Amino acid sequence: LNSQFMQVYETLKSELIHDPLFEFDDDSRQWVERMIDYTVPGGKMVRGYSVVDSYQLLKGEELTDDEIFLSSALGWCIEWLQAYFLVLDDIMDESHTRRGQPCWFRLPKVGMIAANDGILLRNHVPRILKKHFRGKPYYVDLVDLFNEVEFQTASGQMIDLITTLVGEKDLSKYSLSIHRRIVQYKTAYYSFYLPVACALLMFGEDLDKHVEVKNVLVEMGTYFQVQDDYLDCFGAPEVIGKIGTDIEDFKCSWLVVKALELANEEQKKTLHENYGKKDPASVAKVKEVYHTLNLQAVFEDYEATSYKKLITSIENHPSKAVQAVLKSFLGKIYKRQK
Amino acid sequence: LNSQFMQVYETLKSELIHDPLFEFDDDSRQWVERMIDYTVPGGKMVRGYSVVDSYQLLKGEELTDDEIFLSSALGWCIEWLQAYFLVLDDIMDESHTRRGQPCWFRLPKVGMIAANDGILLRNHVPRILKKHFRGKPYYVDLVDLFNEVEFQTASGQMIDLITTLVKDLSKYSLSIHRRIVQYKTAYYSFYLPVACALLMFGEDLDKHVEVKNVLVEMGTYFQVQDDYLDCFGAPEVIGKIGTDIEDFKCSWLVVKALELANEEQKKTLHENYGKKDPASVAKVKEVYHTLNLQAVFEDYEATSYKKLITSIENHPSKAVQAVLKSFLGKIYKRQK
Repeated sequence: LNSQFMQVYETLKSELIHDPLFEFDDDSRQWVERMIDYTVPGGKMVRGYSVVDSYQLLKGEELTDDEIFLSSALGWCIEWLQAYFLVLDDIMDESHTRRGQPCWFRLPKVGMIAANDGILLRNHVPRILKKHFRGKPYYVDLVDLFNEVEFQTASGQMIDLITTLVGEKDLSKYSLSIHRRIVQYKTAYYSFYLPVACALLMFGEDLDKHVEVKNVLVEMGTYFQVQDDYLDCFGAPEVIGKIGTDIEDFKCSWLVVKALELANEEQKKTLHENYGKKDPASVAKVKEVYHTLNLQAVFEDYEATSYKKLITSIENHPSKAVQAVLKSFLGKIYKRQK
Repeated sequence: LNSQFMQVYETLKSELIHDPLFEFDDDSRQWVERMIDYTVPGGKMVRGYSVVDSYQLLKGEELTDDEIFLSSALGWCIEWLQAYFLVLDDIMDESHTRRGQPCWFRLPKVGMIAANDGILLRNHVPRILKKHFRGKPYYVDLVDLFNEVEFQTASGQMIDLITTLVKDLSKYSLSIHRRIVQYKTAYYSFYLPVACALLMFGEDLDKHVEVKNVLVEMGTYFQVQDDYLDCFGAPEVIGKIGTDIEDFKCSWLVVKALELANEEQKKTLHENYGKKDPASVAKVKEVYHTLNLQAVFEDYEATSYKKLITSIENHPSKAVQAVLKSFLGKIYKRQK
């Protein structure tokens, strides 16, 4: 159902740039169409896809043309929402590239106009919801759902920024609790809960009755980001497709907060003196501390322990349909190498 | 009701920093509370308060404490929404001060974090709506209303940005100016507050396209007045020195000048519009004076007022006429 998913993108984009709520001309229609094409469909679309996959698993049989369109539409709302956050994040972080191209705000003719473009993208989400879902009994739930997850994501970004940018760098500002809070609100609600929540609402379910599903997905999304933190330092560049810079970038990574928790006082001193320095020798001393502390084994331990909990929680769920949704998510990330 | 209005702000801000949807701690609660106080309540609050006034005028009687709270809360949603756009506008335009203080993004401990704070402010609007209106039969209409007007406003800002920033004056035109002021300002400044009051009053907005058209027209007129005052208004009254000519703004003045200018006049405008040089700024104003744009604005004002007064007095509802006449009287022949 890939070609169709992409076809749904083309239809939604075409609808957006002929939106009756706004008086377009040639230049403004061109501006938005190009902005959408640049910022929205350039990724792997895993979150988007997941709506269609999860919905298929809920039904148990093949989808109608309408179910494929509707599930893909919600998938795209998620991708639109992510694109908006990423456009702004690139601005705040002074990034240079994303998805193999200059960041939107880096183009000569875009500049800080990118900030309002990101805002436009966010507003595209209710336009899509209104066009195709306004007659559904669960319309209000979808609208509330997207606002709430957007709120949680913004709040997660907020604590990430103030933890890692406000004031002096001070590695003691970092901790496991803060790391969890950041990862949970910033990524886990929109990446893992949102897709399944979309599928559930479309299936006719009541989210008030699926808190269990939400809690598992949040846990899973937390595990997912720990894996990412780990891979940034220990994954092979030939496999993960980048050279990690979390150490240089003074990131609140699971690795540094774990190391801080395990270190003695010379190691803690080494960390404080070398973490966040763009220097290859300082980076090496950090990685050396991680090796000495055996962080690989600690992570393998965490991963083994997290997997069993998730599996246990999933199997304990009364719905077999839900289990198949959850196990599919757990399966796409467990022991991944990128 | 002014004192109750500010009390509502305190209640709303308190709810927002104890929101069970987010896991606040002391640091993040202090961050958000300070950010709200800095960015939201520092203005004149005309738009926010106009929801309370409008609802009052619809009712034709004293308000209950609940009506005072609900209409203020909607008023504050509008001020929160505006505050979010202004935080972002300051960043994009690289401004230095606003409301008598450095722009939020200019503070050394804030910087570009201001961008995500603006986003947080936007997300506070549905938090407020849901907390206080979830059980109202017009809840979905409120949420849709705010989403729609946010969309229009961001689209208006979009054409404002691309018209001015991406260079010749020939691209400027009367219809582009209309589109900019309509979408960027008129819907959130004039329609939105009345739409809020109407929904609270039990009305169906599908039945009020006429109210919408009038308010959008009134908002367009408001912006033209604003463009006029930027160049011809008294700084001693306006409280600033206009720089629209320097800023290369698609002002109503410049597009009217272009509509009327000869080849000599047009070449001068093309030569000097958008120059910081006070010599070039004064060259533009002289053209404006030669074409008698004062009398042209005077004619547009008198014509606009008569049309608006006419549409208002045709309205089937005398309570709605009171709402509309109050907005008109708030802006007619204003000097700032």
